[PDB]
Amino acid sequence: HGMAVTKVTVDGIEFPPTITPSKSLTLLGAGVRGIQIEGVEIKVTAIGIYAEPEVIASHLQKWKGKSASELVEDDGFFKDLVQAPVEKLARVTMLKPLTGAQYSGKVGENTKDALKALGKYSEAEEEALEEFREFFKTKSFPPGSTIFFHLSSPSTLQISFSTDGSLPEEAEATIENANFAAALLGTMLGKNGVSPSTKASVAEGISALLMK
Ligand SMILES: [Cl-]
Ligand SMILES: [Cl-]
Repeated sequence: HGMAVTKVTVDGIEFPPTITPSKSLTLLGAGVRGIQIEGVEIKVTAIGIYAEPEVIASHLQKWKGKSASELVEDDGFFKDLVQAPVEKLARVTMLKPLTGAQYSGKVGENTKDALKALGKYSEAEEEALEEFREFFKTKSFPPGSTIFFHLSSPSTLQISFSTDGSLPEEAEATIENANFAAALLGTMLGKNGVSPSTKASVAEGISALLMK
């Protein structure tokens, strides 16, 4: 379409290249998260990572001139991405049906595991995890349903969702703990083995952005 950007498809799920919830965020990358059941791995969600493009580029200048392949193997790169003081959005679409307990059980344990490794799992983060699971407890997510994790600032995680990929008008639940938010976004980026495919895709998008 010339210089216009169009939808990006991940495993049948269409991701818009930008999302404006009041400024516009660009798709940095998108991949899938699998889960293991007994000896079997299955793909359960598609994850798209969005951020303000000029702003995030200006915070990652030190990474300029590195290819996606190089960036993928610098864990310090993804850490800088998480901690950059920029608005971010993780958009999560179900590939398979999940109850809210099934969804938040594993994502919550990924987040807890990340915090513990950092020495940042204290009473505050434990309460944030409890609030997180509380929110998801009675929800259900058929294929195509979408969860939006919006970090308006690094301090707060706004959660909302829709039965299709459409944008909600407002947050449904908000978790006000910076460490928990960061670690959850970290798992959405795919850090610590959660999603190598999302990590690789975000490294490609950012490598492209830094070159622009
Ligand atoms: Cl599968
Ligand atoms: Cl997910």
